[PDB]
Amino acid sequence: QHGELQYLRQVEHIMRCGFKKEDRTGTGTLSVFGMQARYSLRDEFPLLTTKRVFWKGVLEELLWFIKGSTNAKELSSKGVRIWDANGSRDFLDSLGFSARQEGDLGPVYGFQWRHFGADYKDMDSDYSGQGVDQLQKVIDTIKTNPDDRRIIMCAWNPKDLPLMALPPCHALCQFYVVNGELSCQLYQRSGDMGLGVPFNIASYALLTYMIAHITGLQPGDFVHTLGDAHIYLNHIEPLKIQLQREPRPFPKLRILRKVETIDDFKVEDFQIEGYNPHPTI
Amino acid sequence: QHGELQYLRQVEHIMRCGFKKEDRTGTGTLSVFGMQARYSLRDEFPLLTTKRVFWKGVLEELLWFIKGSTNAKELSSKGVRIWDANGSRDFLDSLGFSARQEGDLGPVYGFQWRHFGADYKDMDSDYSGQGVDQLQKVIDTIKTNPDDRRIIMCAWNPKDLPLMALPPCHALCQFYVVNGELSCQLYQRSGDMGLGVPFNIASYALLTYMIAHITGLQPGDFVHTLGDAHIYLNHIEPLKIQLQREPRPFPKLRILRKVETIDDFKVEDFQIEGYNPHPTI
Ligand SMILES: Cc1nc(=O)c2cc(CN(C)c3ccc(C(=O)N[C@@H](CCC(=O)O)C(=O)O)s3)ccc2[nH]1
Ligand SMILES: Cc1nc(=O)c2cc(CN(C)c3ccc(C(=O)N[C@@H](CCC(=O)O)C(=O)O)s3)ccc2[nH]1
Ligand SMILES: O=c1ccn([C@H]2C[C@H](O)[C@@H](COP(=O)(O)O)O2)c(=O)[nH]1
Ligand SMILES: O=c1ccn([C@H]2C[C@H](O)[C@@H](COP(=O)(O)O)O2)c(=O)[nH]1
Repeated sequence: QHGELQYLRQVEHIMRCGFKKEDRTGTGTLSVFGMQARYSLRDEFPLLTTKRVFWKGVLEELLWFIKGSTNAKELSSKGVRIWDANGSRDFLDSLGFSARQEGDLGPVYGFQWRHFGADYKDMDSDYSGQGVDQLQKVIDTIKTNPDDRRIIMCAWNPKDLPLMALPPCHALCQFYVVNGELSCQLYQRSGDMGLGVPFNIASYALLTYMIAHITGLQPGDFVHTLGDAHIYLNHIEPLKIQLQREPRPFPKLRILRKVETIDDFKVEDFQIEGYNPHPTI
Repeated sequence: QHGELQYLRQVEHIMRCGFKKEDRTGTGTLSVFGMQARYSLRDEFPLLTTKRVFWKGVLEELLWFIKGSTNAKELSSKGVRIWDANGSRDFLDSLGFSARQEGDLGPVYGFQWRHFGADYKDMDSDYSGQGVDQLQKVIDTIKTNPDDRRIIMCAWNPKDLPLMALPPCHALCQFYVVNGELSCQLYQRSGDMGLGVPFNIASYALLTYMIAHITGLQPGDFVHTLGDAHIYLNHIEPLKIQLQREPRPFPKLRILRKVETIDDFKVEDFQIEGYNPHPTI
């Protein structure tokens, strides 16, 4: 019945039927290919309870995406340092970007969502009016023709791939509308069930809530589709303890004011109610 | 359990729990959002048996994709009329392509696989060395680094969308490797369960077999993920008759010769074995 049981079953499935694989760095993982879960967004927000999810991070990262920013320093100054390692001088130099400034992640998510097709110079350049604004295109389509089957937002850009500090995990997401409800399916090519995935679920569940607010629709379902679903070997024991835990009722997300555009959203507009996560592992 | 039961249950689920939504054609559909199925490619080929599928069509269409052709007449000259209507004078005029010559479908599938990012002129143009050859990249990645989690081939191009006579249904596909087996996951944003889906399943299964042959691996699984899965109202009755029939064993696909490249593949290299379907409806 509870939505979190689906995630727990997926983690259990990988431990149960996964194959021993390897990484880019070489650490070792248990992996399964092709998984799908469906989380209900009706009167509840999917922020996992068996293990704490960095809420401030998902909120600040998404507002940073919408802003169209590719500067990691703009997210770091907000207290969210999850992209700092990829924007460092050392990492950018190992990829061959020496003339590039520090913090410049290349044409990642934000740039693809707002300026698809545009030529990328640097993080400080003005890209207004350049490229295809997929985000606004999504919102407008939901407002004009909700039955459309092409309401898609793609971050996977083969042409811009060599320039990105890190290739997109969330390659593509599609929206759907029935009975005044807004659903969303995410295609995640690679997902770490131990840390990344629970953060990813929350992020896109928030995106769906945001767009539903602007279009006057109600949040429906969130279909999470995975490509390479893995669990790192050094996390087998902690996750074993997490599987034994009983899920607490999912919290509730509340938007405190009526906003017209997606750009007008602020941290103060969001309120999480009833989030009681289990201790640390 | 037979692999075709997954497809049949999916059709049953859409008639039972689906929603009466609308279409761009305005013909009316029964729709569901977010489905997934897994078809084993180990010593068998997922060519549906409860209804005869046009094998010549899926074979000729795929070699047409690989060739990079966007000329519908180039496919028609082989007895495969599947894209004739999309390339006809009346259809091209209605979309606003009055200057385009017959058969010019625009930057469709084949162009996106071989020349992503290239500026399209027309079907009789030379695009050699232009764009990103995604197909070649996938093959080279599987050979030199099989554990990679970015083995993706994307046909969804927001920039080229308004130029396409036929919008991409199979928007993205990913490849995966374990135990010397190649698996593929396809993200179909829109799929007509009555006609298109059975054809699409065979198409990418064949592609997996093709790439697996060149890379020296064995065909693994074909994961089919759907977005807007639908059934047209006029297809309800003939599908009710298909649900009644019992699945016969899947045929086997045999590659008659050792081919080095994806471009060296020809029709004479393939032969379907043991295909005994039910009378076409
Ligand atoms: C091996 C590996 N697995 C991952 O899932 C992963 C994910 C990201 C990006 N991502 C989408 C993240 C989600 C959550 C995060 C995290 O760092 N949570 C911490 C906060 C760290 C800080 O405050 O600096 C936490 O849970 O406390 S990071 C970057 C490297 C990775 N590396
Ligand atoms: C409403 C609609 N649904 C679809 O799925 C669809 C698919 C295509 C492209 N496609 C993926 C197709 C696969 C097979 C096909 C077909 O017409 N088969 C015929 C033979 C005609 C020929 O000789 O080419 C048959 O089964 O009799 S059409 C074109 C228009 C569509 N229109
Ligand atoms: O939002 C994100 C970002 C990263 N990762 C994890 C998944 C992989 O373990 C790793 C990225 O490695 P590649 O898939 O790019 O090889 O980071 C996620 O799960 N979610
Ligand atoms: O490979 C294909 C090509 C087309 N279609 C069908 C299903 C859709 O109903 C239709 C395309 O219409 P849109 O989804 O683009 O609106 O063609 C498929 O199912 N598979």
